[PDB]
Amino acid sequence: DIYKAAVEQLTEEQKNEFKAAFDIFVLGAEDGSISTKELGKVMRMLGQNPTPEELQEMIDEVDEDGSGTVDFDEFLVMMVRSM
Amino acid sequence: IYKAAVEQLTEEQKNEFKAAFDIFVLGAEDGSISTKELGKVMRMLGQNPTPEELQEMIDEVDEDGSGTVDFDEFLVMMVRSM
Ligand SMILES: CN1CCN(CCCN2c3ccccc3Sc3ccc(C(F)(F)F)cc32)CC1
Ligand SMILES: CN1CCN(CCCN2c3ccccc3Sc3ccc(C(F)(F)F)cc32)CC1
Ligand SMILES: CN1CCN(CCCN2c3ccccc3Sc3ccc(C(F)(F)F)cc32)CC1
Ligand SMILES: CN1CCN(CCCN2c3ccccc3Sc3ccc(C(F)(F)F)cc32)CC1
Ligand SMILES: [Ca+2]
Ligand SMILES: [Ca+2]
Repeated sequence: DIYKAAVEQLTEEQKNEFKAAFDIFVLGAEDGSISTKELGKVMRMLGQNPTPEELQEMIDEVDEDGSGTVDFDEFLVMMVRSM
Repeated sequence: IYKAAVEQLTEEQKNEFKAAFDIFVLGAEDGSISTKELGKVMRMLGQNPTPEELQEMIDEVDEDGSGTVDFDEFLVMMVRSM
């Protein structure tokens, strides 16, 4: 619940910005959630080269429903975790 | 100030930001991020910054007054956004 705090401190504008980013990363996604596939595309689009294992790691750190995918709520937590 | 946070960054993190930097200037006139490239990157990530806001973002870290972001200033931009 340490990160749950920082997400509640985010303004509606900040959340709307992340939603716009989230919305573009899920294009193609079957269920409308970031899967390792989508995450890998965003990262590579940003010049990174992650492995399947590293991608599953990033997702697992915020996968609170155990879906193996990131939904917008878990995504806001991913951003806040950065720092 | 921020120069301290940049000195803390590992060589691996800098190389990661560098890889991002290199993709953001692909086609840059002077090999640096100008408002054109900065807006391009942000639009791609679903944002819609104004010309005035893009200039502010550059200026906040433009320590040489070129109106563009070189890699050194880019690492500040990454860090400064804390
Ligand atoms: C090998 N291993 C691969 C990944 N890197 C960290 C990448 C962090 N990251 C990042 C950093 C600099 C430039 C581009 C990117 S892409 C990216 C996208 C989302 C996230 C997100 F979701 F977290 F916010 C973090 C990152 C660490 C080492
Ligand atoms: C409090 N506030 C919380 C969020 N952080 C910014 C997180 C953004 N982010 C990130 C996080 C950790 C390490 C590297 C990166 S680069 C990066 C690249 C793309 C995205 C992408 F694609 F998602 F947009 C998000 C991020 C700033 C401070
Ligand atoms: C209207 N005005 C538009 C811009 N927003 C801030 C956007 C911050 N940002 C961001 C946040 C969520 C999703 C995508 C992006 S693109 C982006 C790229 C670089 C930076 C960087 F370099 F700064 F770290 C910050 C951002 C503030 C208000
Ligand atoms: C020390 N460490 C330095 C970097 N910051 C994270 C910067 C990530 N970032 C950012 C910063 C502020 C607000 C929003 C965002 S989203 C975002 C999108 C793209 C990039 C970009 F440019 F890479 F593509 C960088 C960022 C976390 C702490
Ligand atoms: Ca999930
Ligand atoms: Ca400059």
